[PDB]
Amino acid sequence: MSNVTVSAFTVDKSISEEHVLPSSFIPGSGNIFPKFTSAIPKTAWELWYFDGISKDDKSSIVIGVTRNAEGLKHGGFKVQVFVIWADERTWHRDLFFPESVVSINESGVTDGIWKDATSNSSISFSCAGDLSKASLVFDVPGVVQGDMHLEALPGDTGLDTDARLGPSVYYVRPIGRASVKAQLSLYSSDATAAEQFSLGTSANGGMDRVWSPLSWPQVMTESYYLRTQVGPYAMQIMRIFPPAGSEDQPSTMARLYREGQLVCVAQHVVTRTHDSLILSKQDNSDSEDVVTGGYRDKNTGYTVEFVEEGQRWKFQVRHERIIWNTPTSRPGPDATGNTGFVEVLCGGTIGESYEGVGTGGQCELS
Ligand SMILES: C/C=C/[C@@H]1C=C[C@@H]2C[C@H](C)CC[C@H]2[C@]1(C)C(=O)C1=C(O)[C@@H](CO)N(C)C1=O
Repeated sequence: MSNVTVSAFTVDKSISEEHVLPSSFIPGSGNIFPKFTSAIPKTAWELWYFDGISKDDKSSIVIGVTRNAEGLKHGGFKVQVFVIWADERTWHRDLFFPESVVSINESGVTDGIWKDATSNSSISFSCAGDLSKASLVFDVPGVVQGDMHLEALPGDTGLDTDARLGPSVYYVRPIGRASVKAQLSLYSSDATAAEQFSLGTSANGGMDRVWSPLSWPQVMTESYYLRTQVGPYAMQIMRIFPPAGSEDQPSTMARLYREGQLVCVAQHVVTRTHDSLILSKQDNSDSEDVVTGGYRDKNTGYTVEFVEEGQRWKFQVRHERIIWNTPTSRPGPDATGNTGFVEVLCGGTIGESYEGVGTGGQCELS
C-alpha cells in the first residue's frame, strides 16, 4: 500500500523488524496509533475503549480492544464485548484474535482490525483524522454481528490536557463526549440462536485510549471509572489507588464540561491552586433502586465534587444496574473483582438538579 503506516502484531511472529517507531505521549493528539511497535516489554499493554449508555432506557454497550506482550507469545489479542438491554439482561464475550493491525492511511483515518483469517471473523474500529467520528464493525459469525457509531459532540476536545495517570499509565480521551448508536446481533453460547440489541436513544459515551509498560497489578490495587452526560454537564473520571506497599497518592484523570466548554481539569484528588476532585463512596440504602458489586466492596455509590471563590460542582452517583461482575480472586468472604454499572446521577452547582445516566466500573485486585 502507499502512504499507509501500519503496525501488525501476529501471534507467534516476531515484531523485531517493524519499520514504524515507538512513541510516548504526544501532547494535543488522540494517540490512537500503537506506542509499542517493534518491541514490547513482557508486561506492557494497550487499550482502545469505546462505550455508550442510553438515558431513555439505560441500555448500555462497553467495548474493550486490547494488545499485550503476552498475547504475541500465547493466545492472541483480547476484545471484550459487554451489553445490557433495557430489561437488565446482559451478554458478554471475551474474544481473542491472532492478528492485530492498526493503520493510518493517506486521509489521516486510523483503522484497527483484530482478526482471525481461519474463522473468517473480525472486530474493527475506525477514527476520523479530526476525531469527529469513530465507528466499529463486528463480524464474528455465530457470536456477534453489527456495528456501532460515535459522533463527537460540539465543544472543547480536551486533548490539550495532561494524560498521565499516576507515574506509569497514560489515559487519553480521543472522543471525550459523544452521541452513540449501535445495532448488534448477539448469539447464544451454542450459536443456534440470536437476539437483536439496539442501543437506546439519547445515548452518550466516548473513546478512551490507555497504555502502560507495566501490568496493572504493578500500577493499582483499586480503580474507579465514570463516564456521564448529566444535563449540560459531561464528566469523565478515572481514579486509581497506587499498588500495595506504596506511599504515592491516588491519581486521577478527571474532566468536567458544561455546554461543551471544558470547566475543570483535575489531575489531583483531594478531601475537604490546581483544579481538584473529591470522590467519596457511600453505603446507605436511601432509595429502592440500588445495587452493589458482587465482591467485597459493598458501596452503593459515590459523591463527585469538582472544586475550581471558585465555583463548586457536586453529583450523587447511584449504582442502579449491573453490567458485569468478573472475579480477580478465588471466591471467599473477602473476594475482590471487577464490576460494570449503569450509573444514575443527579447534581451540579448549588440549587441545580440535572439527571443523567453513566457507565462506571470499579476494580479491586486481591
Ligand atoms: C482488560 C483491561 C482493561 C484496562 C486494563 C488495565 C487498566 C489499568 C488501569 C491502570 C486502570 C483501568 C484498567 C482498564 C483501563 C479498565 O478500566 C477496564 C476495561 O477495559 C473494561 C472492559 O474493557 N473493564 C472490564 C475495565 O473497567
